[PDB]
Amino acid sequence: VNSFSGYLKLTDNVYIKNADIVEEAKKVKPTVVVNAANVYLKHGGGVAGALNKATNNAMQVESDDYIATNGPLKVGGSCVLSGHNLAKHCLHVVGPNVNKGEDIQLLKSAYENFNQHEVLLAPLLSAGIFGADPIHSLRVCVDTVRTNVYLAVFDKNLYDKLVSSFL
Ligand SMILES: C[C@H]1CCC(=O)N1Nc1ncnc2[nH]c3cc(F)ccc3c12
Ligand SMILES: [Cl-]
Repeated sequence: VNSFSGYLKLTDNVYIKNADIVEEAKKVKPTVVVNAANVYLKHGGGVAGALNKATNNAMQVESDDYIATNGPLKVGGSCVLSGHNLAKHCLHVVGPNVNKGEDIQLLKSAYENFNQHEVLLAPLLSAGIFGADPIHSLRVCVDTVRTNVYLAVFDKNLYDKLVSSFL
């Protein structure tokens, strides 16, 4: 048992809710919140801008030190950093950005990072400003992640479409 509340169960291990991931994280304080990161950990907008804003820019300060030491992430890759006031840890995962021409095939590799964590609160990778089809992202999530994932979908119209079209 865990404290995630109000989720619809899609599969044995995937759950979904119409929610603002920032407010969800602040309420639950999960072990892991997933950020929709880019390879530079520049948290300017979308989910990343919102998570970073909620940390009062502490996420960005930590991220800049990470990049200065390690260089950029790979598309499809991830790193574990602090969750600050939102979670114990933040798993920064880079899904392909279709608006940059990145290979959508890398979305499966991106979701594989979730399997290193038993339970996660996460957005749909490559959705939103990353330009992929969220219906597709949900399908890849369900067919790739084997650990327990609680998906937060900000947009109510999208949430309803994702549920109603789910196979
Ligand atoms: C990933 C895409 C897929 C459909 C959707 O709603 N997306 N975004 C979110 N998903 C969950 N929580 C969020 N909080 C946010 C705060 C922001 F400033 C901007 C975006 C989000 C957001
Ligand atoms: Cl977004």
